[PDB]
Amino acid sequence: DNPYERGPDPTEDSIEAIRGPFSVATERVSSFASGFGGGTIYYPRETDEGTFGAVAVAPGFTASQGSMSWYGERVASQGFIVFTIDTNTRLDQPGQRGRQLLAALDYLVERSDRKVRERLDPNRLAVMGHAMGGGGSLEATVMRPSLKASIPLTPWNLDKTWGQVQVPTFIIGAELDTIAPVSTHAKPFYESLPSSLPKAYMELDGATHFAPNIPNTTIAKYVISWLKRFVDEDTRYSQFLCPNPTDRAIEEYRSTCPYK
Ligand SMILES: [Ca+2]
Ligand SMILES: [Ca+2]
Ligand SMILES: [Ca+2]
Repeated sequence: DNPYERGPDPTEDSIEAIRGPFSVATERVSSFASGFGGGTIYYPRETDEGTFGAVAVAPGFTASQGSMSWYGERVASQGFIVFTIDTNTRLDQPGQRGRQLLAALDYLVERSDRKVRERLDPNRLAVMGHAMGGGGSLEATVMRPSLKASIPLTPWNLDKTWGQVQVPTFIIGAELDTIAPVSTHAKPFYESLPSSLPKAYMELDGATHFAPNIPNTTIAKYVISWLKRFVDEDTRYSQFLCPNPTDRAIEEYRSTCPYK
């Protein structure tokens, strides 16, 4: 058996749910934390199924953790520790955001409150972020190839080459994005990721740049599935990723299914 499986067997409704099987508590981390601007940790309360993997979540240029706060309970309740962080400054660039995502994960492993630490599997970590924070998700995987998953949301980065990434990466784009256009950011990132890498591109039909800051069942259900598959190695969730999703909200989905 897979020792990392958590919660009951999934359905399309269970990954679409506003609330998963686990109840959620929070721990606040002040900006005096080393290497990033603090944040909020969301974690599952029930301990009887074992420890959980974690994902650090970055906001974009000009923004703060509040723009990302809806991922907190919705994703943690599925069986994850979720760390929505603030950056050192609102003007930090993607490389900097990448370093701060890693500093946030290292805080979780090394210095977080006992309540979080006792629930955390330090071996199974992921990154996610919006816009320049999504560019930071990419940056982080080059900086630390041992990460289990990466989800750049409407990502922004001047660096278009990602041929060395080894971390399973799920890029979500917004069709009508004028700030980080899919034509000049999301799509060239996806095309540059190795063809041998477990990866997926999902473009949201008619969506604007700020769609990742607005609760979105299409985003949520496949974010949860991606994290389950790669942070937990949970092949119960392969069914939602392969074959490719056909939801009406999706303008395009491409992938490197199967994920062996
Ligand atoms: Ca700090
Ligand atoms: Ca590069
Ligand atoms: Ca369209």
